[PDB]
Amino acid sequence: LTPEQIIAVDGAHLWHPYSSIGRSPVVAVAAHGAWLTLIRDGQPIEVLDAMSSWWTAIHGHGHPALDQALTTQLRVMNHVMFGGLTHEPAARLAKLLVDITPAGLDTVFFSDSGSVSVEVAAKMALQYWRGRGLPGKRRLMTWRGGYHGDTFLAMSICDPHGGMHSLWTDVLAAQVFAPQVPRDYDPAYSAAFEAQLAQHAGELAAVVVEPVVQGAGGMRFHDPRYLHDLRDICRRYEVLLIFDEIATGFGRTGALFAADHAGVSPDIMCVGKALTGGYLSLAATLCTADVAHTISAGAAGALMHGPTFMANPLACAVSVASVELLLGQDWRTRITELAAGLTAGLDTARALPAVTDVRVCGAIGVIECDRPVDLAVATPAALDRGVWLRPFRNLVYAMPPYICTPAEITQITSAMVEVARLVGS
Amino acid sequence: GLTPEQIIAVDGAHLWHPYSSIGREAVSPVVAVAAHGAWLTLIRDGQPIEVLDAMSSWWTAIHGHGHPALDQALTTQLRVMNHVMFGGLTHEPAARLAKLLVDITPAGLDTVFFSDSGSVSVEVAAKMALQYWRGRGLPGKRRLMTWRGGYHGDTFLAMSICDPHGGMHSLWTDVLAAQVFAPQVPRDYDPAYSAAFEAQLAQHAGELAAVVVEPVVQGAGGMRFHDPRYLHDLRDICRRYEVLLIFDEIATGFGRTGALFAADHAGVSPDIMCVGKALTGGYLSLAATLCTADVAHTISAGAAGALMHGPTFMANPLACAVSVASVELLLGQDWRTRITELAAGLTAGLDTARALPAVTDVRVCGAIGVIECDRPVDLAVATPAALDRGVWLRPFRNLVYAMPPYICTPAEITQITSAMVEVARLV
Ligand SMILES: *Cc1c(COP(=O)(O)O)cnc(C)c1O
Ligand SMILES: *Cc1c(COP(=O)(O)O)cnc(C)c1O
Ligand SMILES: NCc1nc2ccccc2s1
Repeated sequence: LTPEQIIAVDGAHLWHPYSSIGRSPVVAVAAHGAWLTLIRDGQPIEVLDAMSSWWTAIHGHGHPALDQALTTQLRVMNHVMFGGLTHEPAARLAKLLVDITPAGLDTVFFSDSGSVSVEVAAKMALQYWRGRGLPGKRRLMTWRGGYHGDTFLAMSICDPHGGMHSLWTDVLAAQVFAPQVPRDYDPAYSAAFEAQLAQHAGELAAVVVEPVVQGAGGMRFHDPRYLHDLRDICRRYEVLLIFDEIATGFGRTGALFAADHAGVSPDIMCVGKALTGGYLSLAATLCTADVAHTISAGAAGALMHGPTFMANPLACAVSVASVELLLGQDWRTRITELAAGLTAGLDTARALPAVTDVRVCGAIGVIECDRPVDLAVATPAALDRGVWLRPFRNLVYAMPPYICTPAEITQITSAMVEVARLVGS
Repeated sequence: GLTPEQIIAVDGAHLWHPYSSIGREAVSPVVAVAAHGAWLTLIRDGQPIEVLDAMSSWWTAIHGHGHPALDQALTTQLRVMNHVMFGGLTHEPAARLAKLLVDITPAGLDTVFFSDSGSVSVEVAAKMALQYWRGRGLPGKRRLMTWRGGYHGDTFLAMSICDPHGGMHSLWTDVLAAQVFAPQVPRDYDPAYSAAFEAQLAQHAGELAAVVVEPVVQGAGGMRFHDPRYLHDLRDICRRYEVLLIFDEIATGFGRTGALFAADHAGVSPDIMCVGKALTGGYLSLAATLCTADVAHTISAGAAGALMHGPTFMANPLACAVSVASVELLLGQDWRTRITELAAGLTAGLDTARALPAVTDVRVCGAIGVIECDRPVDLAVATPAALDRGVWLRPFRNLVYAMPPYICTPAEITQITSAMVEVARLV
């Protein structure tokens, strides 16, 4: 198919994310390193993938180590059913994940998507308390501003009013919501969180939050000390603590996992997105040995979940390579350099008339605007400057590949600033 | 690098397996070290042995493992574009696959929403159904109806329409959505069943967004078959009472039942359809939800607006590329004759099990063969028996069954069925 034919087929037959049908996408034809080749007005152009393809492509596209890991595994074994069989890619990846995640997370359940890994975490929490003979502990608690995926359970802990799933609240499980967690640390907030949790403790299976950075809900940051408070509160009231690190994992916030900013270990943890270096869909839910054993010794005797492509050897093999590539370099210095480049590059946006905030956390850079960003203006403005940016809500933001040179980061931040300037034009 | 012993050690300490425990699995998993064609290489007592993948790795591996055409499609795409976000961008693999799927699926399904697994595609189908009726100003139409014996995945909405026994709905009391269940659809066609289904649906019609069923073959819920004519009845009932019809063809798709899609046995088109498992030829996780023009434009014209779903790895170029190759490989051969031959081989091979003491039924539909026994099948006994005969079988409950790769030779089908018959004999 030509780009023209792709556009025609796409218009007729393809549903895009968070969209309606019939009420235009840009053709992508190649991706290498930090760069995409897109078709604009019939001609190929090279643009920086400032979004890392929705936060996945941390080593960029077509990395030789990841490519070879995939082709090596493809030669041996593409996939076998994980029911009754095991294999080396799953074992290598599970061993890696247990060793690099917060202390105490000793078991690994692979699934094929982030939303599913969140449902698995919830199922773990619910089955845990059923195993303890306390089936009334079945509700979830979170704070506002959150996002945890698009399946119906995950939707139930999305922000009820400003969240993308707000229109569904009347058919979702009704969960417990604390107010928006502030950026700066305020002990009054933690005290109020505890007071609210206290009156629901007997019906709460778990607290579920995104640690440090809330992503799709508004790119909001909060002080890591809140996580210390959450761990304490959950410990004292016997509520499981679940961290959704599907966006924050694998170095993105400047720590390997955002939980590490607070030295906190949850009872259950979800990871995904950057897990495979953006090659293939894979996610994982980890839990402590205590949780696993309590589920396993329960009247159920088994965690009742088992995706068809569970622990897919191809996805596991590229994930192993991606994690090893990350760990085998000085990733912390790399991220610190990125963060410094984002900070320096976005500083001039603070003075722009339409800009209300500029904030950076590791390899996350955000310009918050005073109005929703119009993609019809933003997209060509960024493409004109050789950068693929995808704003949402009132945010112009970047989550660049870790392989971006300082010059490339400067190019990215320059485009972001010019998009923000156009917002107030 | 890891030896098989080190793999077992890591696995026992750190890996969850499907529907299992940590620490008290009666049987340790077996180490798989290679797969090629219809054959797996497994480690038995330290020795690598080649055994037939009689299960097609849970319905997925219809062209066998490491098929050259599929390997090639994957590596070709890998060299140009591994993955880009589907938010704001599109690409040739997505377009090629979408075009293929709309052309070969039942008439009227012309829009495709890609996702990353079967369970998610079922959730997307339910969301479509619910949002559809919201778009018609009937938000009370929010429940689902199905018949017993079904399986539709493991996420919480998918669980709510799984058979209340199979999905152990006593453990999840009040947790799951309360859906409407009709009785187990029988194997043989009985118009009384359909009339009863209709009467039950009628009393719930103002509450119901959709009927969701597996057409012709109910897989994980019990490998049960039913007459295609029931689907004709469902289509009619749904039309007259204004309830959408959703077919979950995640297990039945791409030729498995002897038709390209099981719906084709009845010549009916659902409003929404889910596909998966064999979509990628068993290389990578991919699924899709298709709907009619009416469904898509009613959702899109609703005040609610956009369908708020968007998997991060939606329409992944690698998975789409291999799927295109898998579908073209299927369509480029006389697949109908291939399946008919497989069915003949299964029927011939399983015939002798019918007289076995423990066996209550033997049934075959396309490339699916089932021996139903009168008691649960012991894995600790059945697995070495099968392996001794060069076959990887995975019984569940009282069922010894197989869904072999379409590339299996007559000799391989003879080997598989003989292994099944022997497992039944040992029961
Ligand atoms: C296997 C299956 C599913 C779920 O697919 P996963 O990829 O395991 O989530 C759903 N419906 C049917 C009919 C299936 O056979
Ligand atoms: C991306 C993401 C998920 C899962 O989304 P998918 O669309 O299923 O990949 C869940 N939680 C958070 C915090 C995420 O960023
Ligand atoms: N479901 C995966 C994602 N969903 C979103 C939503 C808004 C911004 C980024 C993302 S990534």
